[PDB]
Amino acid sequence: PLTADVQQKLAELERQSGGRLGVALINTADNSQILYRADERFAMCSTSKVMAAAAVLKKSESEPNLLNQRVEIKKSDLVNYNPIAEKHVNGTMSLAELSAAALQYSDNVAMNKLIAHVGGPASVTAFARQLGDETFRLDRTEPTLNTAIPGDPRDTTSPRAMAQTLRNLTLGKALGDSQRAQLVTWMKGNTTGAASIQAGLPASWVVGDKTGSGGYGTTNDIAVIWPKDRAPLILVTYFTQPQPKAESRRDVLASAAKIVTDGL
Repeated sequence: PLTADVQQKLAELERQSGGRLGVALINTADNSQILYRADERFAMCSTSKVMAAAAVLKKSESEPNLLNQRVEIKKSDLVNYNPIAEKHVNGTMSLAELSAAALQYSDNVAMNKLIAHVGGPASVTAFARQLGDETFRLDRTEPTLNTAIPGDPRDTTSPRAMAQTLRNLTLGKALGDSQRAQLVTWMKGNTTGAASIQAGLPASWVVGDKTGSGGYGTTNDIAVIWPKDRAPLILVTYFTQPQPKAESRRDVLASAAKIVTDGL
């Protein structure tokens, strides 16, 4: 935990931001958590790509290769945002190249290839289950899993659920030592995440995160944080709005992060 005014400031942030806000922070220094609306369901949008690349990483631990297995990219595979796979159409990408592209560039084509390889949404969910996450559910594919319609449980998780699941994956032992590091390597290389959580933390703090955008102004970010001379933090910030066509609010997440790391 922290103080009585974090919740007041969070609710202030929420009300003034014109939406709905979910937060879960874990401080590995003392296993204190800050939790705002952290038991309500939020639409993961591209944050779900962490569960995909990680579900594969686990498989690599019982398939001495796998991560180099090449995967065909086809013209019919293409969806709105594919910054990487567009360069290997009629070619191949290994599962590592795909995970890499999905995590660091939010490559929607990549994401679908990850879902495909692990047997579809339900088997990504079953992966979260075996990690002790009984909340995460992935139900659809790129691009539809980002609809983020209010009331709709599909492709949601809770901030508590995902902060803990993320802690296990990136810091704990949900993965092998070398898979864990690899997941950390990919997150730390994310290209897209600067205006979000990271904008709310001391400039000198080191961030590996995955943002997520979607319908209804849904702006999300999930992050592992290594301050110099501290123990690391898990911070999960979900935010969504009422207008179907609202613009993203990356700064609401940064503001969230400044609030829940004040005094650290």
